[PDB]
Amino acid sequence: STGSATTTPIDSLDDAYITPVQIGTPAQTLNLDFDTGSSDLWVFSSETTASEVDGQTIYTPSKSTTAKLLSGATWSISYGDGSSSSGDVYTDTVSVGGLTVTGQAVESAKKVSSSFTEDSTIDGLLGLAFSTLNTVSPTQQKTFFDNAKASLDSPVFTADLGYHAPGTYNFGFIDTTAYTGSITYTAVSTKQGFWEWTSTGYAVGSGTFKSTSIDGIADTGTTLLYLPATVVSAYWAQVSGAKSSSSVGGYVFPCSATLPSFTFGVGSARIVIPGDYIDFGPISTGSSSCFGGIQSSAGIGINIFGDVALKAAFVVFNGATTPTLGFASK
Repeated sequence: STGSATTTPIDSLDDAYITPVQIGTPAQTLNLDFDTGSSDLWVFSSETTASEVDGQTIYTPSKSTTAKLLSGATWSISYGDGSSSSGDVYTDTVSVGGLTVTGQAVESAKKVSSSFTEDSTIDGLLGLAFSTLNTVSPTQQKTFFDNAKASLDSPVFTADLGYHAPGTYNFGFIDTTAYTGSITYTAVSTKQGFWEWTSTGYAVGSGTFKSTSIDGIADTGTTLLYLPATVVSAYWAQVSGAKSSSSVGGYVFPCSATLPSFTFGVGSARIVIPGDYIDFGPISTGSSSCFGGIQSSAGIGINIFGDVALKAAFVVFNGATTPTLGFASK
């Protein structure tokens, strides 16, 4: 089997991407944030505290003839941005772009933190990291991809995120029309539960490539590119007036600037992030200070190849017995 679903930016900045997902019988379609950095499929629901729902579409398990309470199971997750959610668990039928999994754990939120409530466009998350990170207790549950894998034509999914435009998540096949050149594959460590790999270096604009190993994660659920302070300083030093602002929380730059591109290495191959992809717009409405799309990871503990990086490539998440990642230009 295969599936194919369009993923759409939630706003004019590409802050995140939503993909329609069918849950239950009859189908209830929710728009979920596919997140290769986490491993829980959770949704706003009829159980979510009413004051914490503000425009999201909810899953109502009592209206699904295929929903079953997973007795005793609870979940609770906290994300790198400080947001969080928690609740109980049902199993139900879940379909993405025509690919159906029966018995998928659907984690129903009883509580969500303010940032989730405040984002009316995201009805929940669909985790695509390794199932070892799933938070369901006392019996850990499998991701949608893990459950679908054996049925797929090939044990892979691909992320093709758009810049200010829709893109595609495919399951079970590699669309050879969706990228240019060849796909370069690179080793993955699953030891932390992430799609963790080592970039071979970087360049800023038309500058020379610096060969250096940068370990980080391919994370569709993180907006920006978080890299070591040395790399980020080298990037922003090429932008007149850019500075790191403690009050704003990262590098800012004059909105009048034209940003240089940023290149990262995948083996001997190179992915070029155009400068425009690094502009996240005014720090507050009407400001002429703009927020940078490349930021330091120094306070995180891990480098994160988020959407800024991934949307410059066609990315293969290869879930073969030994997982690997593939990157192509597009």
